[PDB]
Amino acid sequence: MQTVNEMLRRAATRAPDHCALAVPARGLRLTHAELRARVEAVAARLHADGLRPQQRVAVVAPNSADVVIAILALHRLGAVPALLNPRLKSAELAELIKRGEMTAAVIAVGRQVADAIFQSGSGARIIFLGDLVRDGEPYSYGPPIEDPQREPAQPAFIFYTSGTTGLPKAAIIPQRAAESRVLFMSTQVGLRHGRHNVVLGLMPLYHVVGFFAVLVAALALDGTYVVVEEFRPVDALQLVQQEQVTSLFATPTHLDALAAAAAHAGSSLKLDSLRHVTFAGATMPDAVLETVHQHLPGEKVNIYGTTEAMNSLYMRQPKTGTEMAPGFFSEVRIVRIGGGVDEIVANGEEGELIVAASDSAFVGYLNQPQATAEKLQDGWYRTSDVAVWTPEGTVRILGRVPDMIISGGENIHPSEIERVLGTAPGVTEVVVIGLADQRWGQSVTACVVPRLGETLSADALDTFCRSSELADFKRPKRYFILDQLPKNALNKVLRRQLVQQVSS
Amino acid sequence: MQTVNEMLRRAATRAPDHCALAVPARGLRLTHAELRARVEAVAARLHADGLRPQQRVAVVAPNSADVVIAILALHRLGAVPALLNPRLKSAELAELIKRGEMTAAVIAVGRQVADAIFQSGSGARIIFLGDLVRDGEPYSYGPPIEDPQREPAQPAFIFYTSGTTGLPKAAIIPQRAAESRVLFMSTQVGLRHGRHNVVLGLMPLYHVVGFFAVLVAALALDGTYVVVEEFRPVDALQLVQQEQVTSLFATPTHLDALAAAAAHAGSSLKLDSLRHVTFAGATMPDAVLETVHQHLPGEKVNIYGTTEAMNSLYMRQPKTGTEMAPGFFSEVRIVRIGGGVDEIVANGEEGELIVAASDSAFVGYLNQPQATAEKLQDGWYRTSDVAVWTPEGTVRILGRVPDMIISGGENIHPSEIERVLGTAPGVTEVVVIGLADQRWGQSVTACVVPRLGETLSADALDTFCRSSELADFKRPKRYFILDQLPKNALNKVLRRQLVQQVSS
Ligand SMILES: O=C(O)c1ccc(Cl)cc1
Ligand SMILES: O=C(O)c1ccc(Cl)cc1
Repeated sequence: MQTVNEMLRRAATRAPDHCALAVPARGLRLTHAELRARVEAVAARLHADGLRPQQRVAVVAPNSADVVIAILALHRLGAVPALLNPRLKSAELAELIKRGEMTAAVIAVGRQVADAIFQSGSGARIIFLGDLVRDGEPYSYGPPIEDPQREPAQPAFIFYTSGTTGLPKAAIIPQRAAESRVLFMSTQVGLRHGRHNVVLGLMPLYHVVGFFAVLVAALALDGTYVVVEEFRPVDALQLVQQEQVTSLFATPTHLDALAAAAAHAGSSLKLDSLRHVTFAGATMPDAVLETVHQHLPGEKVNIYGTTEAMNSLYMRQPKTGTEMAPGFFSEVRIVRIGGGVDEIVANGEEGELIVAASDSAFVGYLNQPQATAEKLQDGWYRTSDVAVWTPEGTVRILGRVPDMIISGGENIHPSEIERVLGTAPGVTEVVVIGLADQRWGQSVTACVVPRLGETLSADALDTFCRSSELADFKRPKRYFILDQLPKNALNKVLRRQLVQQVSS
Repeated sequence: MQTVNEMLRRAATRAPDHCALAVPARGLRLTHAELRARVEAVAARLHADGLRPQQRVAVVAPNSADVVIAILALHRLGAVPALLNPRLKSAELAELIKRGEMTAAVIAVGRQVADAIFQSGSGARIIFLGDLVRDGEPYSYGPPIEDPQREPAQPAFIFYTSGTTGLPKAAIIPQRAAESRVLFMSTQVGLRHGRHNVVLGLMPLYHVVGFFAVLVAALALDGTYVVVEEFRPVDALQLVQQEQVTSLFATPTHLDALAAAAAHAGSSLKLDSLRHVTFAGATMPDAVLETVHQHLPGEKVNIYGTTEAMNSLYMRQPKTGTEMAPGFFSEVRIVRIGGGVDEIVANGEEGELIVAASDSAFVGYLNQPQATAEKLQDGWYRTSDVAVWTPEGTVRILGRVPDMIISGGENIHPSEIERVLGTAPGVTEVVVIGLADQRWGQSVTACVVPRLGETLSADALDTFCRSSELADFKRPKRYFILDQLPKNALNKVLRRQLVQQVSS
């Protein structure tokens, strides 16, 4: 295998004096040889404080040069970084660090997060990020340390994933998973080795795409990673010109902003250097996509993946954000929902997407054997996504199994109804849920938020739906117009709490 | 890891009804699902005849659909194919099959080769290729067989390499080596996954490039491999148009022919679909390269590699065939000649190119522990090539360590002098060797073959050399004009026998 550290170490030998990491707003520039030395120093400093291999260290920080240095330093040492979204609630972050028996936690949030975990009964050395490294410049003591032996199945990094239940599950990513979690950006997306590679880091480092597909890939290809502490669409496009960005990987939301900005700021900004615009577009509306083809340069590549298996499907120059086909490393099936992994659907029926659990796959959820059992079955990973095989021989992602509504025999996907109702005039936000019914089985219900100052009516929305493409059985039976939808801290609809709020 | 079989098996699930293998002259077309079934049938047939995993089977055949089927069948079974050049002498092929204690040998050469090995005292079941599979159509009996467990360090394939000594050494290629032996065609050369991939198979299957970089890559990327039984330049260009070839990998000699043909047959042939023209150009003269840029389409990529480690250096759009830089998977050093692996040269001095021995590296030479010891040292593979670091921070390949001449302090590379003298009028072939001298140390000597009917003189060639770029000390001290140069069967100059022939 080739580990993260080993990928970066090799790169460092090939391109020691080439720009590795840049914060152009902060004026910070680090070469491959320079970054490595800082990684080596922070590692040996963390080791001098008694940190050992296989020990789990939580990392809670927004994107920065220093957090990259820290995460890679922790990895070079032998420790296992557990990367956590800083936008999570203080109590949630504290519980997950307790849950995971972490040795220490590297933090660059407020003092309230530090207090919360300090008084949670955890046993985790609070390490402030600025104590370890600040503005690329590390605080370092002790001699150069040893590079420990790494085994393929051995834990390397921990990333968190939002299950149906409650608290995020901690997916353990083995050493051998790094290569294919990087190289799909080459085989699917078309990146190649070379110092031409300039990669805009719009994706958070706590997410696997942000880490493997963007940071590590950028470095492993002997290119440069452009740090972004905070996203702003016109600023991001300026960095594209100013830094000669070759590829960007971003969410549907960023790309909506970025393409709209690429309209207001037209041929003022030169975006020619950008050759790859990549995204997870399963939940990207057809309008945003159309906007992206019209107004943004470079090859557009839609990417389907999960924290647990990384990349499973893709599409070059996509006409629709839902339909994709498996690429290199991947093997996929669609099976009857709730059935065994060998129960392939009638090739027109709907079922759960499962993907082979090989090199890139996680080795389980930390301290959650039951959840692991529901997800890793007989060499397959269960996505929990509903899909169908199309006439063109491709896979169309319909929605999540837990979000699926069934109203009297016919399966119904709220994401479809949400896209239609979201185009209705005066609608700013819509979630469709199924209320319990003992006649239809489940009654499809729309919960709709009006635009500022506007009023909606159940009648007008029904009339709108009746004009749309929706088959009769899919039309909502009931509407609730709401001031707001209850959402967690980060930052999605609670389809359990809403259903309860809809009753009493 | 991801083995050859496992790469091809996965591809088969992703693109079962897509064209996998084509012999357009013979009208033969095989899809991924179809090829796999034939691979499965020939495997189970070979197993029904008592062949077991880890058993070594020699394969001696020119390129064909059937030999691809056979090699992959043998691999799917668990056996270890030992791929041997059919142009080798009967006695040499027989000795190497004895040397390697092969269980059986799959042959599609004359009866003389079959007789030779039959009466060599080997113990190897002579299997004619047409007994196993003919025109894609297999001869099959027995039930479907088991897929055996494969370990990373375990032997998978054996390829032969021409050492300095005599008989070709048998390099053992481990299971874990296949991925990076394929994926460098993505990271360095820029191939991506997709059914657009149409790959012209001009490289012999007995060579690692021909096998991993061309055949396996073509299939593993869900593309098509275009079989060629016999190379002809105008015919090869026709297949480029007719089959919409996206990439070709070929020798300097093919590319000389192909580009010259691309002149005589001009805009008659559409070569637009061709996007990658790849080659090992270390020994490609500057004229052929110039010709290749002027007259052939697609991105030109120079590739340096060895049977033992696969890809170690490369160059996009090369201006010179000698200068290259390491890509993904690779780590390289230049060390003092004959010294330890940690003896880096003064970054302007000449030394031996060594490359890190990692995943892609061979695990030794079969039944040759001494040779293995000279080549795998402390985690590095010794190329036996002399190189220097250039001002631009790249590696310039100068020539082979065994071919190096030293004439009174100054190191001299016969390949340089050969390129100059090869441009001299009336020269059809030139080899420069160093004769033993106890005053200069070694005396540089040119052995030169005149063009048909032409006469050369030592004086005229000396005058030509004196007009050229050659520094005074590099000029040959003596000339031997010869009717022919003694060459082995396949098909290179014997720098030991010539030196002897030059004396008495
Ligand atoms: O979590 C995701 O959405 C995700 C994870 C991995 C990939 Cl490659 C793409 C998307
Ligand atoms: O043997 C060779 O010349 C050779 C082997 C491997 C590569 Cl990638 C390139 C060239």
